[PDB]
Amino acid sequence: SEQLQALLLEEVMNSSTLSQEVSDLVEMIWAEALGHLEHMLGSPNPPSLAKYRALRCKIEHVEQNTEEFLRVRKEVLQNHHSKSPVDVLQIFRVGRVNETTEFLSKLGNVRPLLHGSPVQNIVGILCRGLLLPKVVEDRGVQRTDVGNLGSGIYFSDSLSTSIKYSHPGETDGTRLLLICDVALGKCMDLHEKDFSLTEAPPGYDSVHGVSQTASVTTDFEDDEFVVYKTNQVKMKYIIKFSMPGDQI
Ligand SMILES: NC(=O)C1=CN([C@@H]2O[C@H](COP(=O)(O)OP(=O)(O)OC[C@H]3O[C@@H](n4cnc5c(N)ncnc54)[C@H](O)[C@@H]3O)[C@@H](O)[C@H]2O)C=CC1
Repeated sequence: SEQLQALLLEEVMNSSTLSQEVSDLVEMIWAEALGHLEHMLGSPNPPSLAKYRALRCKIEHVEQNTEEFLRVRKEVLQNHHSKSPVDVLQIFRVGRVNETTEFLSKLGNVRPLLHGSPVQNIVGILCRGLLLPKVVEDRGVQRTDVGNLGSGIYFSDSLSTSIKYSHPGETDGTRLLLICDVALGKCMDLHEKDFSLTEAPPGYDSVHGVSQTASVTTDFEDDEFVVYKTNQVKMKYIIKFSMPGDQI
């Protein structure tokens, strides 16, 4: 029978929908989340198509010599005011199933921004999107429960800032940050902390903590961009990078 032969070929055609670089990434962030849960509680290579399908998130490797790679690499490094050595390893286009249709692009002032996260959050971030934190209300609100601009989703325009939240993973020591389209809308500039915010001030859609300078002192070392609605955010790229300062 040739119906037998046709189904084995269809298996091959299904498996190849996952590239090698994306399959590697899926296993690493999956290894990192499992390794982290295991550690909380004590205790080439075949395709990991089941793990990738469970992310419900499309991931395409962008090749190191293409126009897209060199441009997006450039944009990531554009505001690296630390001048600390960074090796942009890999770049991935990312697409969540519902993110593209719920995005509030019509607010205007859409900017691409950086969001750093530890590696063990990445599987959850790809499956669910960036989520709002839970607001504290039954006990006193503490500064370990709240960003310095309240209960929102935090971005920066600077790779120097993102490096403070993209910690090296225990698996392979590399760092991940996200590049997101953020619908900033009417963006209010702030020079002082405000832990109590749960939405942008009246008439504004987002908030900007202005980074301190010699002329203008502020409460913010870094530039922070904060939105308070998950649909003001659309993930676009995953960036894998490393820092040699990190070795030895
Ligand atoms: N996160 C950043 O890249 C930046 C953070 N900041 C600074 O950091 C503070 C806020 O730190 P954050 O870690 O951003 O916020 P946070 O203290 O509210 O922590 C929430 C964490 O949950 C993660 N997360 C969000 N949705 C998730 C999901 N669906 N699954 C799994 N994990 C998910 C985020 O990556 C984030 O690290 C601010 O006070 C400011 O000083 C400001 C600029 C950029």
